[PDB]
Amino acid sequence: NKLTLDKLDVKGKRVVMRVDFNVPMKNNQITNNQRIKAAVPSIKFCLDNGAKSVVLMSHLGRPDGVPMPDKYSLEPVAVELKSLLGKDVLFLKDCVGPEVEKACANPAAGSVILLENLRFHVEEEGKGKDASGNKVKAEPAKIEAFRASLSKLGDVYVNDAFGTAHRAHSSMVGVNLPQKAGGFLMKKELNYFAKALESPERPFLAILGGAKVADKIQLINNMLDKVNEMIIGGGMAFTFLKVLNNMEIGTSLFDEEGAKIVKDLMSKAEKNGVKITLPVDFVTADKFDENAKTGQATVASGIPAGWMGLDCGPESSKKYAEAVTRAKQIVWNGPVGVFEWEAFARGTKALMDEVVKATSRGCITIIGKWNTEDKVSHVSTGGGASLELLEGKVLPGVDALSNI
Ligand SMILES: Cc1nc2cc(-c3ccc(Br)cc3)nn2c(C)c1CCC(=O)O
Repeated sequence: NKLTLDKLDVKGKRVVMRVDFNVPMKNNQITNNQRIKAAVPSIKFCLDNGAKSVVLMSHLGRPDGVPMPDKYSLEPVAVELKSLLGKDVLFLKDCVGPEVEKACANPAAGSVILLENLRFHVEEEGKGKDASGNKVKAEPAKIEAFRASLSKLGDVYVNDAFGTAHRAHSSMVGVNLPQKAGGFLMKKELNYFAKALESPERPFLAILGGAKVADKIQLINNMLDKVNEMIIGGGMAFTFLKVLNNMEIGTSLFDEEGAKIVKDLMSKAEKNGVKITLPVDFVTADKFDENAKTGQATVASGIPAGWMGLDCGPESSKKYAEAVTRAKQIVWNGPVGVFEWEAFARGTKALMDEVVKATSRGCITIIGKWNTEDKVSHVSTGGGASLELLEGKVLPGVDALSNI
C-alpha cells in the first residue's frame, strides 16, 4: 500500500514528476513514442485536477554524467509531448540550479515544463565517466545539492518512471517532499506484477526466452517458486537440450556457465511440481543473418554442423499453445526466436496469436506501430525493472514512495 497519484490532492500544487522518456532515437529523432504516450494519463490527471504545474524530469541514453545536448537532449521530446497532450510544453536546457528553480517556483497556472536530461549530471546516477572515458565518482555534498534542487521544483512528487525504478538514482530515491506518489503507469506495472507474483491465477505459466542462460538464472529460480508451468524457449533452450538430451546443436548459442546449473534448475522444477516445456523442433540457419539459408531440425535429428537454431518449429508451437491454453495467468519475458527477422519469426508470432486468444477468454497476460494495448492485459514499459521484479528483488524507486 503505497500512495498513488489518484489519492494525492494536487489542486493549486506544483507537481514534480519523474517520467521515463528514454525513447529510441535515430540520429537523433523519435523512433518510438510509446514511453511518452504511457505518461499522458498521469500528466492529464494532474492538469484536470487543478495542478498549478507539472515539471517533468527524465533521462535519455547514457551520457554518463557529461552534458551532451547535441546527442542526448530531451528537446525533441517536448515537441512530441505537445502533440500528444494538446498542450504547450516548455523545455528548459538544464534540470537543476538557480535559473531552473526560478522557472519552476511559480509557473503560470497549468504550465507543463520538461527539463533537460538528468544524466547530464553525474549526481543523478552518482557515478559517471569523464570527457576522456575514465570513471568519476559524484561527491556527497554535490549529490545533496542536486537532490535539494530537484526537490524545490514541486510541492508534491510523483514517480511514473517504472522503467527506471530499479535504479537508486537521485531523481528516484532523493526527492525529499512530504508526499511521494506512484503515477498511473507505475501503479499499473506494480499491480500486474504483484498480482502475478504473490497471488497468481492458476494455472500460472511463465514463458522465458532470450539468448543467454547465465543472466536469467535468478529469474528462472524465483519464477519456479511462483509458477505451475514454464516454457524455456528461445536461445536459452539449446543449453538445456545439449545438457539434458545430449542434443547436437551446431553453432547454436551455448552458455558454458549456465550449462552447469541446468540440471539444478530442472531439480527445483521437479521439487515444486512445475511442468517444464522445452522446444522439440527448430528452424535452422546457416549463419546469424536475416537472409541466411534456412533448414528444419528436431531434438532427435540434431542441428547440422555449422548451422544454428533461430526459431522453434511447428511441433514446439503446438506444445507451447497447449500450455497457453491451460493457463489462467501468463508472464512472457523474451522471444522464442529471432523475430526481427521474418524467416525466424513464425514461432514468436504464433505464440503471440495464442496469448492474444487467451486474453480474449479471460487469461491475465503480461509481456515483460501496433495497438498491443487492446490484445493482452499488460505490456511492460521497463525491461530491466520488470526483470528485477521477476527475480524477486525490491525496487528502490518503489520502496521510496510514501505509504498510505
Ligand atoms: C547478439 C546476438 N543475439 C542473439 C540472439 C540469438 C538467438 C535468439 C533466439 C534463438 Br531460438 C536463437 C538465437 N542469437 N544471437 C547471437 C548469436 C548474437 C551474437 C553473438 C553472441 O552474443 O553470442
